Amino acid sequence: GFFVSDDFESSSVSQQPAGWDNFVGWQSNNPNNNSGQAVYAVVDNSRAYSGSQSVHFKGGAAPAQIVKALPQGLDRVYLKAMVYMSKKLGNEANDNHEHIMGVRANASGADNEIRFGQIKGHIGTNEVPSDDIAPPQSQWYSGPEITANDWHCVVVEMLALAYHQLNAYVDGELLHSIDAANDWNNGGVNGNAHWLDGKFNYAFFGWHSFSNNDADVWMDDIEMSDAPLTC
Amino acid sequence: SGFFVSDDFESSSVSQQPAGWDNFVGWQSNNPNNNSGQAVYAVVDNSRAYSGSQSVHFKGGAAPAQIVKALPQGLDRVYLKAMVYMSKKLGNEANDNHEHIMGVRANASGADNEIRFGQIKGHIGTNEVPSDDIAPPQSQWYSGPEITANDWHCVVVEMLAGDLAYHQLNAYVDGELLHSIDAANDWNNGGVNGNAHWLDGKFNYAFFGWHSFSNNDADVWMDDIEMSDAPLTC
Amino acid sequence: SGFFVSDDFESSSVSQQPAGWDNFVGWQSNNPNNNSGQAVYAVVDNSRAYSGSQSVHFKGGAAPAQIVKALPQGLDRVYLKAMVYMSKKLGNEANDNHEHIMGVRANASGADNEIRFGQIKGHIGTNEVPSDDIAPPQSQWYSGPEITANDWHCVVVEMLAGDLAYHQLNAYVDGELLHSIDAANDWNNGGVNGNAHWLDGKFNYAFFGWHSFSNNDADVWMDDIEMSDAPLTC
Ligand SMILES: [Ca+2]
Ligand SMILES: [Ca+2]
Ligand SMILES: [Ca+2]
Repeated sequence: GFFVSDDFESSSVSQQPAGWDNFVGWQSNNPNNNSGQAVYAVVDNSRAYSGSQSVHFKGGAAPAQIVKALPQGLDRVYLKAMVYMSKKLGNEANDNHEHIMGVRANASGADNEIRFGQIKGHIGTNEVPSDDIAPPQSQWYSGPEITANDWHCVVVEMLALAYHQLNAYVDGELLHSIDAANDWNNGGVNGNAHWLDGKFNYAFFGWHSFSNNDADVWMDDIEMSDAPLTC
Repeated sequence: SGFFVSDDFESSSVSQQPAGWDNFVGWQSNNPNNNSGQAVYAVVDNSRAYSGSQSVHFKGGAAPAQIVKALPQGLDRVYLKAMVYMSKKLGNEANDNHEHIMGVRANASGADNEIRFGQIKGHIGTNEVPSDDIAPPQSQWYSGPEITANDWHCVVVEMLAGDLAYHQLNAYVDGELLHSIDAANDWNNGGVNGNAHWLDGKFNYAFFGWHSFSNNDADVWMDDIEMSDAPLTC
Repeated sequence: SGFFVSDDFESSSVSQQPAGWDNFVGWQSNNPNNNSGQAVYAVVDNSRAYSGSQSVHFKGGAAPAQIVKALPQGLDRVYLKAMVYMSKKLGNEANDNHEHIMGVRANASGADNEIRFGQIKGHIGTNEVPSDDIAPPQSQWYSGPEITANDWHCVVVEMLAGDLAYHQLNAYVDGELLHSIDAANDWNNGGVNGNAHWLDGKFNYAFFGWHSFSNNDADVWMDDIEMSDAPLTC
């Protein structure tokens, strides 16, 4: 059923992209989301993958994200974006966690969500409110890199099944998967095998760091769907 | 049940209609003039192949070029599989009407009662006649994944009737699910006129080749064609 | 008094045959040439795992890639368990002859005296050799449940001999019973040439890996393998 795409060609430069809500500076639908602020998510022609327009996120400790509501009753979600980042993800000393993409239950907070990006310097996933992280600690501060300053196609597949799954592809290669309790470091989201329940109300993209890293991220050619996407 | 048939085209004599198949060529069932001296045709070729030295080559367009085989009676499902090499892409194409490489029909005599898999409106997808419904819906037209031109692709179409409340179609290309039907709202124009059991009566013939309703001429080669009432995979 | 062994493959060196296992690779018992440079092999791998960092990877096909462990003498019953990740499915598939992931054999030297669990004629099931009986019966071929490809599945096979009038096999995947033998008529040809005690002599070795008699090459990973004369858990 469900499909949405956005190449950002329809939006006006310097504005919040048409059709999207925001999570900017810790506020849902921050009235003050513009490029004159220090944190923002706006259409740019500064750079793009398709056409002349992409979205530009400037954020850090404070999140800069666009948000879209998802229809009720989804059994799976695929999120796909072309992504260009001022810093790399993965194989990174002294990272706590940082994320570019995810799904959340309630628009008003960042406290109940699945966050895809890196955890402990490996590509991976943080679930809140449990604050579990995957993969487990044997793998931290290593593994594959999403390089800075090049366009990457990122696909996250989330399937909700006896154990809910997540798979994250970059440039076609599978860099991260969750398929059992033991893929979480701290036991598996406090014992919940159906850990994506309640999570599929919103999809979000942009940048949020809990490692105090300020970043510019551009994204383009976003898709979400309840059927497989690929690059 | 247990139905399975395979053809690698290795046994057939070059430049002839593959042995064992009927045709639908130039709008005629078992056209008697199916060779390379016509404008549309379906013949064994040794110039390109996936398996061995031989494939079937289809040249057609607005006029269909197709090989056809009857099915057993009483099938609850059909799987069709082919290695496919196309002179033009399917999918993500401006201003397409619809074009198909593969499908099933009720009556060999015409092309007016069938399920056609290929693209509709420039998205990989499915056309049912005579309702003329198409899927997916308009919000996805002229976009989505491609079956690229000028490369070998494994194509699998799965059509499930049986005891399903809603009949299903799934099309895999090179392992990846590119197109699915599982509810009335997968159709653009309602839902094959309200028929949840939309594959009923359709499983009499299976056909392969090329037929465009966008007036696009094409060369398709196919090889390692398979048909079955149990799953096929690449 | 009982018997329990498990292997999570965490102790073993990557690219080596797992520590403490024998092999049956390329139709040779304890093939000295078992590494990732050969076309067929069974080795510890770190690119994929269920538990920890390590699992065992089999690459094989027509030629078997298996790890083998002796079982103690005197057993009345055997449970095998593996976490299994396959590059192709088992069950519900057109045109299969038979393929197996798991089993027990009477002697290490050969593949000719054994119980083979996997699929038979495209249903999940069991082949006994040398009788070549297969279960379930023909009624059920090319259908039924699947072990899907490209996911981790817990496979438990229970084989009960002992004082049963008719020896039994039960195969669970992810908790669901997918295959059962408890009478002569569960076999297509009436039960291993009239032998009600068809596991007799079979419990000398357990093996795990891949072997196809349908000419399908595959990559399998397995992990958390257990054997026991008592029930096993997922
Ligand atoms: Ca764009
Ligand atoms: Ca051929
Ligand atoms: Ca392990």
